[PDB]
Amino acid sequence: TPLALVGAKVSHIESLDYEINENDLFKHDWRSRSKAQVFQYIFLKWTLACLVGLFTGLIATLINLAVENIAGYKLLAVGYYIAQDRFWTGLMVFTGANLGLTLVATVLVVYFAPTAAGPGIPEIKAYLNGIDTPNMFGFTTMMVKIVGSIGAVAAGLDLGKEGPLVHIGSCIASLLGQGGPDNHRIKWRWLRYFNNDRDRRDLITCGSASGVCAAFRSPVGGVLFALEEVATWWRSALLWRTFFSTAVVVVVLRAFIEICNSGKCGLFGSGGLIMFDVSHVEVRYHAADIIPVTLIGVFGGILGSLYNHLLHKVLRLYNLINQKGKIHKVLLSLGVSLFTSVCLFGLPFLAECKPCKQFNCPNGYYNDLSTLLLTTNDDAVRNIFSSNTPNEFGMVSLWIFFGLYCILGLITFGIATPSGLFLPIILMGSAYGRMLGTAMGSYTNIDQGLYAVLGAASLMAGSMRMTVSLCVIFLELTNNLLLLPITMFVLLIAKTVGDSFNLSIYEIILHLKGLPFLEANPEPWMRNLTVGELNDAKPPVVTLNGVEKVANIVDVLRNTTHNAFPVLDGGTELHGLILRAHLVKVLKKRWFLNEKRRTEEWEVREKFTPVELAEREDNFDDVAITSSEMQLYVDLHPLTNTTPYTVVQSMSVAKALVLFRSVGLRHLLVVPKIQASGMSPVIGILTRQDLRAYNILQAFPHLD
Amino acid sequence: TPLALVGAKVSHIESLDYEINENDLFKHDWRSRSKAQVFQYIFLKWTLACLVGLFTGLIATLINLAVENIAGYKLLAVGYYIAQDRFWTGLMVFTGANLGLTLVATVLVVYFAPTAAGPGIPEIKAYLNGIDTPNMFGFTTMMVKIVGSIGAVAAGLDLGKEGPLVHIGSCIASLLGQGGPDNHRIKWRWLRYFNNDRDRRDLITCGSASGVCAAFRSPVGGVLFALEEVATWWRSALLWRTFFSTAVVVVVLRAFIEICNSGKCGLFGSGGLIMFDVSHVEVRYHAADIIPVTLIGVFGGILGSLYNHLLHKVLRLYNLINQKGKIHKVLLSLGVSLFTSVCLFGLPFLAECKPCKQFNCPNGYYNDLSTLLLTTNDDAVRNIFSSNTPNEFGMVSLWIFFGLYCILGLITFGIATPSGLFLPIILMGSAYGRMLGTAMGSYTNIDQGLYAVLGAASLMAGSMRMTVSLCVIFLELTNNLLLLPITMFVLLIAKTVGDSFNLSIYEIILHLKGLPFLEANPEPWMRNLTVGELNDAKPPVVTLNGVEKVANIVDVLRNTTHNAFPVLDGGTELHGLILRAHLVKVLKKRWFLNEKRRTEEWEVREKFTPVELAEREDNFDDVAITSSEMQLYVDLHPLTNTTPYTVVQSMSVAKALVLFRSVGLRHLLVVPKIQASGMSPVIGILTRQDLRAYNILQAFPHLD
Ligand SMILES: CCCCCCCC(=O)OC[C@H](COP(=O)(O)O[C@@H]1[C@H](O)[C@H](O)[C@@H](OP(=O)(O)O)[C@H](OP(=O)(O)O)[C@H]1O)OC(=O)CCCCCCC
Ligand SMILES: CCCCCCCC(=O)OC[C@H](COP(=O)(O)O[C@@H]1[C@H](O)[C@H](O)[C@@H](OP(=O)(O)O)[C@H](OP(=O)(O)O)[C@H]1O)OC(=O)CCCCCCC
Ligand SMILES: Nc1ncnc2c1ncn2[C@@H]1O[C@H](COP(=O)(O)OP(=O)(O)OP(=O)(O)O)[C@@H](O)[C@H]1O
Ligand SMILES: Nc1ncnc2c1ncn2[C@@H]1O[C@H](COP(=O)(O)OP(=O)(O)OP(=O)(O)O)[C@@H](O)[C@H]1O
Ligand SMILES: [Cl-]
Ligand SMILES: [Cl-]
Ligand SMILES: [Cl-]
Ligand SMILES: [Cl-]
Ligand SMILES: [Cl-]
Ligand SMILES: [Cl-]
Ligand SMILES: [Mg+2]
Ligand SMILES: [Mg+2]
Repeated sequence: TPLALVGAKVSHIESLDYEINENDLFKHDWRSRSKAQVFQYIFLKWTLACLVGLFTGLIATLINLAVENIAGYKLLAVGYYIAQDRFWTGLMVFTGANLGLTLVATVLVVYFAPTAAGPGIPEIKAYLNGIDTPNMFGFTTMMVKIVGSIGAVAAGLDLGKEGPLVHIGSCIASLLGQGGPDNHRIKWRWLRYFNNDRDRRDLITCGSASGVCAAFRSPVGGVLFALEEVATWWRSALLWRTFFSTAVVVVVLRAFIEICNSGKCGLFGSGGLIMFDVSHVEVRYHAADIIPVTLIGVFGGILGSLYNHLLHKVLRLYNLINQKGKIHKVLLSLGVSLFTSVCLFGLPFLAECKPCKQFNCPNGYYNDLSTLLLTTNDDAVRNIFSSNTPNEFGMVSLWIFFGLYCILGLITFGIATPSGLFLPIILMGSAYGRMLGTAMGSYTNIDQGLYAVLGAASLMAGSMRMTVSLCVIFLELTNNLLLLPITMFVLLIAKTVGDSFNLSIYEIILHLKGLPFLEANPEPWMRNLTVGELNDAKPPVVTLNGVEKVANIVDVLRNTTHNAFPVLDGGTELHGLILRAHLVKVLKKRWFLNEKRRTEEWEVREKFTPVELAEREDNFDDVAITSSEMQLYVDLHPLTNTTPYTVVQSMSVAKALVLFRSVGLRHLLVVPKIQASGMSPVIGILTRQDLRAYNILQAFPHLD
Repeated sequence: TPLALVGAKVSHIESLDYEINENDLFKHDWRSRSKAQVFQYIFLKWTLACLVGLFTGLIATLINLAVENIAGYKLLAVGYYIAQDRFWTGLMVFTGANLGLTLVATVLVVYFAPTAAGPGIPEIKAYLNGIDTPNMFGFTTMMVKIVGSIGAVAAGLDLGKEGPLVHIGSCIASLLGQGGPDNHRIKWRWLRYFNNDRDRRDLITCGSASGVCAAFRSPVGGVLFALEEVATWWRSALLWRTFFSTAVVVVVLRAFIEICNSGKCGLFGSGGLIMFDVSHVEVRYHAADIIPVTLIGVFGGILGSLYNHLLHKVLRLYNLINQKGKIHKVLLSLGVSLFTSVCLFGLPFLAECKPCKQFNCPNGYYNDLSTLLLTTNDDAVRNIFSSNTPNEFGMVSLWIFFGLYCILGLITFGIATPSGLFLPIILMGSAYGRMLGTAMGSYTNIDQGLYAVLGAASLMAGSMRMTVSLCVIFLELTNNLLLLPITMFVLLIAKTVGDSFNLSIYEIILHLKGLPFLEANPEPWMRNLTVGELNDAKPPVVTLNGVEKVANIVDVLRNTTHNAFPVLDGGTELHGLILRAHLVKVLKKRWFLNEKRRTEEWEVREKFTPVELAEREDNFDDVAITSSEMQLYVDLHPLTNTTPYTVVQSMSVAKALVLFRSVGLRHLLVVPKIQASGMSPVIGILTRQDLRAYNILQAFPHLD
């Protein structure tokens, strides 16, 4: 089924073309170019990687600067009325401003760019696997994701800018490889080297890693994020261009931190999670700390699996509300923001007052819950992470904080709004961490702010099951490399306890959206099934001849939806594989022949250049062919990929899947091993759909 | 040619078996085991990864503790005679002790374990590529590498323990997967899961990464070292076991630093390069520092390429001296240690005395050259790296230090001794760094110890061309994550200038040794040559039948050196591929048949278990078959790999090499695309030798 979910939009799903056509007409290998053209490609490779890091760091500062200025002046308006002891007018100002900011973010998503809803990371993970996710990296998708995240984080919703920044950096990288938006591209001739799926995969890998770095000021952990979780294929040359892009981001981030520390960015200059200045120094290896630190890792895998189980149920319910229309998506976002505003305002009435933010109880008494609930989310993280504050938060007020963001983490992820998953899990993980550090009390020497850092890392390993990128991200946030063995100890337990119950949250969202992700290892029942038994449960192969009539090319373009056709002669010779995108091009160019001649090498080079062969902005329904041209002939030999990858009929599905994913294929031919004369030289085409364990188990149900 | 160099030993070279036989008789997939046996394999996977990190960290402390105790008391004996103003007796004590320590290290190498010479990193890089390097991970190779490194670093030679520790950790991992030495293995039944080349590749990857971590106390940079440089194949599950092993190493290293800081390890307790306690704090971005920092990167690529050019010439000369016999290897090591001792002692006589180590000039005057030359190498690094010492070393004495270790770096690498390449390059790189920082003088605010750190990183990127692992190694040495953009700036220039002249030093050593390393990308002339043209320049394929006579099996075992044979019938059916190691097993078991029957499924399971099918300690010359058994029959069907990877005759050599390296193959069948009856179903076998650009360019010379 070529139908899946992209963002919040049901769409048509194809695959990407990573395979190289080795004909010199196409010029797919950059090593076959001139010596001057290689230096142009190398210089533009490293200029694009610098501009990706420069623009991701510049946009992340502007999102950081606008959110705390909108939410900073919004709390002054609510603070203006609570000083006059008017709590009922301060509630409506707080709820009304949060409803208007959520309305701006959610109307831009549903009515202008529905793929800008969510974090966008499970669709970049699908795109770098080879799945052509449409409307993902446009210019209007990026602008809605930027403005819809400023309106959502400043509205006090339980979400972060951490997730959307990974998609913004991937959108910047895709727009720089084309020369701008899709109908406003500059036609600079040097940009023709990047009009292929092999180079767009390299660009979006640097762009998604710059967004992880812009979210956490972590230039090493951003490269380890894309290497471990997001990207499928990797080499050491891509590893060094990616690491260059993330170091430009921390140059831009640290240069604008020095400016916004000198008070010239306003009175709300000093930003959020990247402005984290608490290093936990001289952690003391006391032997009685084995019991609480192991319980941090055990509770992170238990709560991380329970959060994955309940979010999988909430997102199934939200898919029913989303299919009721576009006005039902807007009411779901405003209903969450209404419930969030009355719970972030009404719940500090139930807290206790500790003796000397003053809220609802007179002077000499400050509210420990209004410190966390009535602030921004990135400032509430730094209060729980704070060191040398041994009993700043009571045990009762931390249970209310933990129980609220357990509820707000479930209902905010999935609304038609640019959402995130890092900051809801950090807020939920730091709450039970400092609860377990306060409950130990005097029987431990680990700081209670360090228990909150270890708790936020454990809930993220229990939910997302990434571990080596999470270690370096939490080491570059705290700026303490001596915290590695105690951080890696709780990521070990939380991933182990978490993997024993269910899958990661990114495998669940990829399964809910129906995106055909190809996993690295085959199932053990795939080794007992062969490729030739898989071709008997599917219709026969639609092939073309080497010199083909125009009416046969038009017939396979109207009556089928396949994108590759084997090229035969009709003993008979298998020439290779021609794509659908090249069959439309010869019908649009009208490179037609009178007789059944096979042309020469100079005939195709007058009609086609390597630039127009790489373009994909063609459509078959605009091509009008009369019956005078339906009897002519097209020579398909200069446009056929004459070296496709093949398997034999007795090859297993397990080893064909390993070949399909290691090389990065879209189509895999099946040739006969029977070796007889008068045989068809191709008996199957395998695609991504045929080699998925979800689809094989429905046409062969007796294998599980 | 199956002849190459392994360490300092000419040896026979085969490849490793990574491909899975999907017959259930072999049990190669661990997912097809019982649920109890999977938990035994998972527990023993993570126990072995903990024991690799525990034993690599324990051995690295003992090498650190023994070297500075031997060299510490040796300098007290030389210091005893220079206080009596007897410099001629202090010279003979210094030269005599250094000659005796070099003699112990070099006799153990030439006469007991000749593969323990050098760093061992270019042979682990070859082993993880699929090349079966013999005598590399034995128990007596590890013990010679441990003792031969204590005797060599304490003898004042220009080499480090950094390189040999990568080979020691790989030897620990290989011995733990077998249960001890090769003739002293414990027969614990749970260790049968690790008797394959897929699991030895995972073990040695963690062991080589623990050795990089034990050398630099860098648990992140050790994982990035194996990922970028050493290992060929990588997945995210191996990435998390490797990162667990390196964090056990820094637990053991930091626990024995706290003990050897309290004076209980002796008066020479505080060790070397892992005892580096100079963080360079508040680096100030002054705009006049663009000119000296760019010159640090430009000189690192120029001197790094010139060092690669001259070491390639010195190692060619040393191969002529090594082939003159075993006593010529011992004299080359003693001649280098004689030249090193008289230059580390005689050269501080030429230096100037700066006013108040006192050497050769009276009180009120200390020698700035005796501080660097007459100490250990790891203590001379910390003096140049030292901060807030603005003019401790004169310009004249630093030219003598730089010019000496340019000479000593060339002649010490290659002697029959466990050598290294990190510490000669760090000493050479920190010398010109502090020369360029002293020459700027007052016109810069970057510390001159930070110029030495940036110079040592630039010469290592100009020579070894690794960049992302070198960044994190130098960030975890200095313990300063804010030094990333200025460190990555000079690694960018030095790798760029270095790559414009020649190759890295590990590609040169791999080429000098003749090891058949398979590179990731094919050459552009490989796309114009097909696989079927490659099979016409080689002898025809030696095949066997499915039920084969014993005399035919003995004939291909005596008259050929091939390790796989296609299994046919003789229209005719291609069954698959049988290995040479399984043909020796049925001749040793004498599973012989009277008639030409094909056996059943229960007949082979009485003769062979999955444990004895995985063992490789068999030899054909001990197998004695009389002429009464030469007319019998062997059923080769239950031992044949029935799903091998195949290509067609019209596939190019470029795309066959990509399939060969992505999957990890040893043999690749070539099937006909001609599709005729009465044809042989196999027309070629491709191996690692056939797909090498060095070998294709000699049988097809008109392609370059
Ligand atoms: C301060 C800014 C510093 C940035 C500049 C830093 C530029 C820099 O660091 O790269 C150096 C450049 C290599 O560029 P780059 O690493 O991107 O190119 C890779 C390199 O060519 C590998 O050798 C290839 O692998 P292989 O051999 O086929 O196996 C790999 O092919 P593939 O794996 O992708 O298929 C290539 O991608 O080499 C030069 O000397 C060009 C001098 C012109 C440089 C002009 C740069 C403007
Ligand atoms: C403090 C010490 C902490 C160390 C313990 C930390 C142990 C730990 O962290 O791993 C958890 C373990 C996974 O073990 P591990 O990651 O090594 O195994 C990989 C995992 O199974 C992947 O799912 C596989 O990929 P895929 O699915 O096929 O695609 C991969 O196969 P392959 O790619 O290799 O072919 C496997 O290698 O999962 C459990 O719940 C077992 C509970 C028993 C654990 C008992 C451990 C003693
Ligand atoms: N040329 C062809 N002739 C016959 N069947 C085909 C052909 N190409 C693909 N198929 C089969 O049709 C089914 C649907 O595939 P689809 O038409 O989506 O191919 P595709 O669009 O080329 O593949 P993808 O969607 O991965 O790009 C698949 O199971 C595939 O095996
Ligand atoms: N069964 C076979 N029949 C004929 N030729 C073969 C066979 N196997 C390998 N060859 C060819 O013989 C040449 C030498 O190969 P060699 O005998 O070293 O194979 P091998 O030992 O199996 O391979 P490797 O050394 O990579 O393990 C190679 O070019 C290869 O293509
Ligand atoms: Cl998403
Ligand atoms: Cl987020
Ligand atoms: Cl996410
Ligand atoms: Cl070596
Ligand atoms: Cl070394
Ligand atoms: Cl080395
Ligand atoms: Mg399709
Ligand atoms: Mg061989």
